[PDB]
Amino acid sequence: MVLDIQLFRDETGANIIRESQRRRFADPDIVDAIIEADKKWRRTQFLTEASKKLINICSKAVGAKKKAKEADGDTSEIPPQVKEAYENGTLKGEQVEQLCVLQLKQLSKDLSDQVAGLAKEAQQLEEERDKLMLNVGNILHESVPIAQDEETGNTVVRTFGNTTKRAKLNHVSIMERLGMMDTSKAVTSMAGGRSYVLKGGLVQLQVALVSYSLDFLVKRGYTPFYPPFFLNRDVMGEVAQLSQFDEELYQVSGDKKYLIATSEMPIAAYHRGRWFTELKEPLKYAGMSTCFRKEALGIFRVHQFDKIEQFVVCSPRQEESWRHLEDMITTSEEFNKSLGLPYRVVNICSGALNNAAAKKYDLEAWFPASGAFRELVSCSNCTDYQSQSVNCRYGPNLRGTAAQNVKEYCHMLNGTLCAITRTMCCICENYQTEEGVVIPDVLRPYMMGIEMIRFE
Amino acid sequence: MVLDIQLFRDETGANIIRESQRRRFADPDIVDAIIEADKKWRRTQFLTEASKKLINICSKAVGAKKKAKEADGDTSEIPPQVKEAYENGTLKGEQVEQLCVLQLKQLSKDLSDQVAGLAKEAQQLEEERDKLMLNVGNILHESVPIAQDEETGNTVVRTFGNTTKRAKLNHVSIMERLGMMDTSKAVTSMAGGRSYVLKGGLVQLQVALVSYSLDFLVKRGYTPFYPPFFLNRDVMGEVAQLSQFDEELYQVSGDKKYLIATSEMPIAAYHRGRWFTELKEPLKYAGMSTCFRKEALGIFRVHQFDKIEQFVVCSPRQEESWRHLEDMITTSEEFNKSLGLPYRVVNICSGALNNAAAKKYDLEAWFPASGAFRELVSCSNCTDYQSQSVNCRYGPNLRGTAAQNVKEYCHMLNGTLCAITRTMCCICENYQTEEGVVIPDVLRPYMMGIEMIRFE
Ligand SMILES: N[C@@H](CO)C(=O)NS(=O)(=O)OC[C@H]1O[C@@H](n2ccc(=O)[nH]c2=O)[C@H](O)[C@@H]1O
Ligand SMILES: N[C@@H](CO)C(=O)NS(=O)(=O)OC[C@H]1O[C@@H](n2ccc(=O)[nH]c2=O)[C@H](O)[C@@H]1O
Ligand code: NA
Ligand code: NA
Ligand code: NA
Ligand code: NA
Ligand code: NA
Ligand code: NA
Repeated sequence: MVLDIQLFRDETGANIIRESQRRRFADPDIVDAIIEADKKWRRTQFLTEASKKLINICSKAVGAKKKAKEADGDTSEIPPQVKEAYENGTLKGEQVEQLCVLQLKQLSKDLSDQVAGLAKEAQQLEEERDKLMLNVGNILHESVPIAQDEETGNTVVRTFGNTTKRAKLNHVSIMERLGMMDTSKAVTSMAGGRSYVLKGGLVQLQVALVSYSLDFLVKRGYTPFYPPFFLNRDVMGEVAQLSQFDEELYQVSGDKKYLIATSEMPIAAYHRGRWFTELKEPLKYAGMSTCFRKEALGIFRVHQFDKIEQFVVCSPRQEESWRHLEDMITTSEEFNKSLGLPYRVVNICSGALNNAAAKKYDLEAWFPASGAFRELVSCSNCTDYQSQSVNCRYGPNLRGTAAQNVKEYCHMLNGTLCAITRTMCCICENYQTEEGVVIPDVLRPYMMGIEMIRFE
Repeated sequence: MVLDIQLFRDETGANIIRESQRRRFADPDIVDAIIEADKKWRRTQFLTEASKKLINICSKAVGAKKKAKEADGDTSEIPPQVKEAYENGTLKGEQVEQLCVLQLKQLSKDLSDQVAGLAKEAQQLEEERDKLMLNVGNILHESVPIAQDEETGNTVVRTFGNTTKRAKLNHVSIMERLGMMDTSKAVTSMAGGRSYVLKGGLVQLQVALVSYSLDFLVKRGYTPFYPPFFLNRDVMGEVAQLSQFDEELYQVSGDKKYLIATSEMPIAAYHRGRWFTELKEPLKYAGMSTCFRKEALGIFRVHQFDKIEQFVVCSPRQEESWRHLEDMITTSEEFNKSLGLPYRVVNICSGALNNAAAKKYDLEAWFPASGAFRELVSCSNCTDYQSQSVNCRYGPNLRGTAAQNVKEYCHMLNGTLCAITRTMCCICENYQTEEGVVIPDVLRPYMMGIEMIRFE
């Protein structure tokens, strides 16, 4: 599954999607292409269901005739009118019951052949529909700025700290002068481009950030979550876009798997096929993992890095996920304030939002030596978009419930707490002195009380 | 290069290798096969050097003749005695100068062809020699127990704590009752077999162990080392046996790379092509990485796990590596004594040692509910075996040093400090109560002062 079809089949729902597509500067016609694919698919299902019923009628009629010792019949030849009728889904059981045993057996095989053919048609139509659904964005929140370009379109909502201060050395220069980061040929000749070795104080800092970040979420009611770093192709497909396979994900062999780009992928996949009847309290996870990105100076943008993630699974009702989004961006803000890092928070414009996000806040920290705001955090409300793909249902789940006009799904949200390597770059720029890098106060107990890491 | 040929060319050295092969239940005839392949290889090189000098004689003679405006000559035909002479490495420079310009040009091409043919023979002999060298074990330490079967052949060196202690639930049962470990279909259907999810308190313990282990080694003079988790095929080949590519290493694609099975792999590979004139102080690295093993209940043996590694690069002189091996197993012992885990230390028998190890100590912790000693640590002295493969030289170069006749290489050792998931399994068995798992005292400051993680 990619998206639930229910909204597309409703006139009001289809218009809500079309409007969201226009507001995202995306194609509204994708909604119409999905409805048409679904109409063709529903036709194969109608015929399959009708023909499965007629196969059971054939079997029961043969059984009745064999019991009554009725002669098997003159021929197995099916009347062309009968063939035309089951191909059009109009063949009545009363007409099937007029056939002899020989014809009922032939018809049962003919109907089974039709079902096999229709299943192949339905598979091709599901593939077409699913490909179209991948280009459908989540329904935008009403507060999303309407713009195509990030540069002009994003809205700065909040700022913190001294965002105009300048510093001498950038993170690359500082990490070089510490003697604690090696990105030379000694590393790239063994591990490929953009690979690195961290040593000494920088490793102590990395661990101090992992542990401080995890404790920071534990204190706020998140459950630590350590995932597998591998996902199979099928499962990865449910939590990643097609474009992520070609540009971002490494393939692992030795049954093909993919390395995770963030703990958001295995945490969302962990809820696949789940059904929470009620979520009086939301599910809050503190994901901890290495992240691997194909990405198709220094350690600002690398293939391998640690990240502490906020992940929330909540009720889809009473706009609760919107309250969680505000709490999650606030947590990322509080975290950066605790490190004494200046920043701004931006509300991402409609044209720049990834398909799963109904709204996204980025926290961009100030890099005083680089002289720029740089993204450290992304916090998104994915509402029920990922839940439809992984099939994570919500609501009453009782015996006797029929094909419900409205299937409810959980809401899911994800947000960076700390992308470790990039935070270390930001810390190095903001805490540099002539002697080295001052360790932010809150991190000192997490790294043996060390107050500064010195230039070599 | 697999091994340096120098020890095989020495009669005493070759006898030392043959004896070590017999004492390891390996083939001593491999030594004689290598000597023979090297004898044929030296013949190709003698002939290559002779013909290279002869090519220069051709170039100089053609040069001198054209400067003296001498005519080309009557023929390009090479006298049969000239061809026989260069094919046997007996062609004299005086016999070459007697040839005309046309013959000298023909001879230079013929000698170039012979050099190309000799290079193909030399490469095939290098491949044979290297394939044989792969079945040559490191020279055994004289204290290694002589036996084939690890089950009965290892020698118990030391024991600590109550190694007969019994406990109620095993690590799998404990981790399940905690509600903090998931190895069910919810994980295996998304990440493959032997994959897992850790939650809550067990993640806090996982981080507490990583941080305590790193500080433990920092306090003992080790430099933290965070590596790339990928290595290219060429480089991985220098730090892994061919059996490891088949049975242990995952392949990564997106040049083809391999996931590291241990930080020992990238740390050793980091010293490739290096040369240390002296190591008055050794190089000590505290490796920190996730480890990935194909392995072709619970989290005792899984594909993905964290490990803190001890890695030492030292002088090959005065058996200094042997003092380091003692310090390294003592460091692992002191670590498990600080955690209060009972164990035994074993000296691994000759037949069970991997080819790189001259000697190996395993620390096998006592699992009181499982009722067994289980390997938590391996400490190996690889002497110069890995340094020959990665070309990590030591001391003076041969040329211009009358007293230097041997190519010296650094000594390398590696030893587990803490294999995090297996240590958590051990702590769970040893620290269980009716209410949960008591946190070892040393780890409490590393996990928010938590005294116990409670059953669900
Ligand atoms: N699961 C969600 C929320 O964390 C997610 O992954 N969003 S993200 O923006 O793709 O990634 C989350 C964060 O990861 C960091 N990052 C990215 C690439 C890189 O090379 N190094 C980094 O440090 C960036 O700071 C970014 O804001
Ligand atoms: N570099 C050296 C020394 O650390 C090395 O890797 N040796 S080892 O024995 O292969 O591995 C080192 C240690 O890794 C652990 N391990 C292994 C496999 C697994 O599935 N889970 C584990 O926890 C075992 O306890 C073992 O003693
Ligand atoms: Na810069
Ligand atoms: Na982002
Ligand atoms: Na005892
Ligand atoms: Na057991
Ligand atoms: Na071992
Ligand atoms: Na010499």
